[PDB]
Amino acid sequence: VQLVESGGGLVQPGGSLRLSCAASGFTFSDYEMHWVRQAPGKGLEWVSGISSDGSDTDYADSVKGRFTISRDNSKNTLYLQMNSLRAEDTAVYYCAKHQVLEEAYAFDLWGQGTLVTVSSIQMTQSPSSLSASVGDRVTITCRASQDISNWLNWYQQKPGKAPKLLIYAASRLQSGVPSRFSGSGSGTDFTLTISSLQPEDFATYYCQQSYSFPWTFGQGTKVEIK
Amino acid sequence: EVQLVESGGGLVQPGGSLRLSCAASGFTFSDYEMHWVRQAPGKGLEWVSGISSDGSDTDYADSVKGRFTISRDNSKNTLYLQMNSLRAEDTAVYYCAKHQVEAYAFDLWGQGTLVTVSSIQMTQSPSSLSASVGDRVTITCRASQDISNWLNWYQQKPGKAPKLLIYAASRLQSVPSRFSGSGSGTDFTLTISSLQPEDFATYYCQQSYSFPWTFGQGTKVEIK
Repeated sequence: VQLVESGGGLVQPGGSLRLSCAASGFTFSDYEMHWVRQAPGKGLEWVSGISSDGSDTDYADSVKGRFTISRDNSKNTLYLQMNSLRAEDTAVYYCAKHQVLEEAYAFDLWGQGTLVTVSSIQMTQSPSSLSASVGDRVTITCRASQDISNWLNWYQQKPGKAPKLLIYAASRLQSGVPSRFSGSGSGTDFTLTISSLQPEDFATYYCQQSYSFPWTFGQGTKVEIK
Repeated sequence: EVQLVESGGGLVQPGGSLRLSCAASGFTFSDYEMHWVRQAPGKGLEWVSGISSDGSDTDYADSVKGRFTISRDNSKNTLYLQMNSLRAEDTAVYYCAKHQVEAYAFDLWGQGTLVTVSSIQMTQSPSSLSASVGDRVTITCRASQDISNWLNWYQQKPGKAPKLLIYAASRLQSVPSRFSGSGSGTDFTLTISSLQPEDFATYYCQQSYSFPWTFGQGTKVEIK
C-alpha cells in the first residue's frame, strides 16, 4: 500500500507542470484524495481535494483558477494541473488519502512527495522547535482558534521523509505507532507527548484540525538533537 | 574477473534525477538477489533496495520508497537504480552488492559511485580510533536484539570495494588469520591481533538475522 507522486521539477514563473499520484494496494476509487504542500518555510498547507468519484473538487484560495485537480479511477491515478506557477508555489507536493477512521477523519496515507521549484481555523503549536536527548520526555502543545472537540490529528514528518499519521481524534493511536507516543486534550488545547524520545523520533510534528473545512495544520514543531 | 562496477553518479540539485547502473561479470548474475547499499558520512552503511533474481520482486528502505526504483536487465547482467525527486539526505556513495547464502551475507560489492545532491539497530564502538602497526585493535558491536551468531563484518578502504571478512559471527571468508570474530546473542567483537599497514580501514558490522538488513555506523581505524 503506497502513493507515488511524480511530475515535479524546475519551472519558470508562469509555467506549467502536471503532477500525478499513482495509488497501489487499495481501492483508490473508494477514497477522497488531496494534495498537500510544504514550502521551504514549512508547515503543511492543504492545496486541493477531490471526492472519490471525481465530481466534487476544492482548492485553497491561493491556487484558485490556476490549479486543477482530477482523477482517473480506472488507472488509480490522481492529477494536479498547475498553471501560472509562482515563486511561492515552490514546495514539496504530497498526495494524501482521506480516511474515516472510527468516527473521525484523517489523512492516513501519504506519498513521499515531489519537488516543485519555480525560478528563472488557525492552529498554533508550541514550541516551534526544541532540542532534546534520547530518553527525554517531550511535550508538544497545539491550541485551536475555536472549540473543535476531539477533531484533531497529529502527524510526524522525519527529515526528508513523507509525513505519517501518528494520532487521530486527539487521543487514538494509529496502528503501528509505539506506546511512548500519546495524545490528550479536547476543545482548544491539545498535547502530543513522547514519553521517552528515541533516535528515530527526531522529526517535525504537525497538528491538524478535522472539524471544519478547509483542513488547516499547525506550523510544525521541530525536535532537534543536542 | 568476478566483479561489480557501478556508474551513473554525479552532482544534482535537489529534486533532480539520476540513474545508477551496476555492471556484473564473472558469475551468473541472473541467479542472485541483488541489492543497493549506500554510505553517508553520518550513517555508516544503509541498505537501500533489493530485487529478486528474476527481477519481479523488489524491496525498498522506508527512506526511499516511491522515489527510487530498482530493476535489472538479466540479459545485459546489469542492475539499475532510478533516483527521482532527489534529496540532500541522499548524498552518499552508492554500492551494488550480491546477496549470498548456512549463512546470509553480502559477499561481493562494487567500488561505488558518488552521488552529491546540492527494526534491529546495531551500535559499533569506537566510531574512530588511532593505532600503530603491531597494535591489537578491538572493535565492538551491540545488537538491539538477540541475533545468535547471525552477524557479519565488512572492511572498507577509501575508494575500494567493501569486503566481507567474517560471517556467522566467527567464520572467516576465504582473509588472514590475524582477523578474529566472536560473540553471540547481542554482543560481538571484531579483533585484529596485529595491525598490518593494509589493515587501516573502516569496519562495519551487519546483522543477518531479520529483514531489513542493518549495519553499524562503522569504526574508522586511523594512523598515529
